[PDB]
Amino acid sequence: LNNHDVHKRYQDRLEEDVEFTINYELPLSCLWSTIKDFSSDFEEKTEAFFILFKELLRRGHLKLQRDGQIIGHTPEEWEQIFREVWPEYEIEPNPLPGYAPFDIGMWLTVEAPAYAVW
Amino acid sequence: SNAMRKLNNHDVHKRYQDRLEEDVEFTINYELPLSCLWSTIKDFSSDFEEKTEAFFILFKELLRRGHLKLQRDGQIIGHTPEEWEQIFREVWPEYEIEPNPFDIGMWLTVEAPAYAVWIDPEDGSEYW
Repeated sequence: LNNHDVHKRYQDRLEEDVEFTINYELPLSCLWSTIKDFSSDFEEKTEAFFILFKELLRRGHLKLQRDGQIIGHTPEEWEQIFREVWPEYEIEPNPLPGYAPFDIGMWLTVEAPAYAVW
Repeated sequence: SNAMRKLNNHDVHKRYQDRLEEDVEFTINYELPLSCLWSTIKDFSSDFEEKTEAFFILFKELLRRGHLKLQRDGQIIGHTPEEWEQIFREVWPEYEIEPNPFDIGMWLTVEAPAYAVWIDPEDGSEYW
């Protein structure tokens, strides 16, 4: 059964999310923000993120770059590239205790394999 | 309350009016952080001043309609939409991207005067 249920539940809202977001120039951190209400569970959110990310790549306005140069990949490859380095947890604690953690929004803003460009 | 800034930006203000509701609709729906309000207006113009003016119109309308409230250190501070605009304008970056990869999105994430709290239209619980 794995994650099939989660995929089914996300596919119920995919078209809605795409028709809202396809309209804007959103960085990946902002796509993450748009699916955060899907679930409180990090792995479920991660699954929703990738479903929306691949679909936006498929439609063609979302392109990705690193170091100012556009990089070409299939939606499937992009998903494999981001999963390979995806944070183990939604937050990483500050090595100085009690200080602000690093979150997945931040990771997508400064430690991602690639960045949205138009 | 720079009347002179208002004079100079009247035209951008008028042009932004025709996408305001759509942008309001979008940001209310997903309860987006201020850094994503900036991303929402990005496509409006390639110009930094024009984008900044769009940002503040959207920001103020959300505050004015009571959808958005702003918090610092885990507590909401009460200001009028105009007061909050001035607080943000006073410290607003000079460039969309810091000269030399720091940008306005990042500033709105980690060094903003305050941070978004979304008030549910139905019965009024808060999303932090």
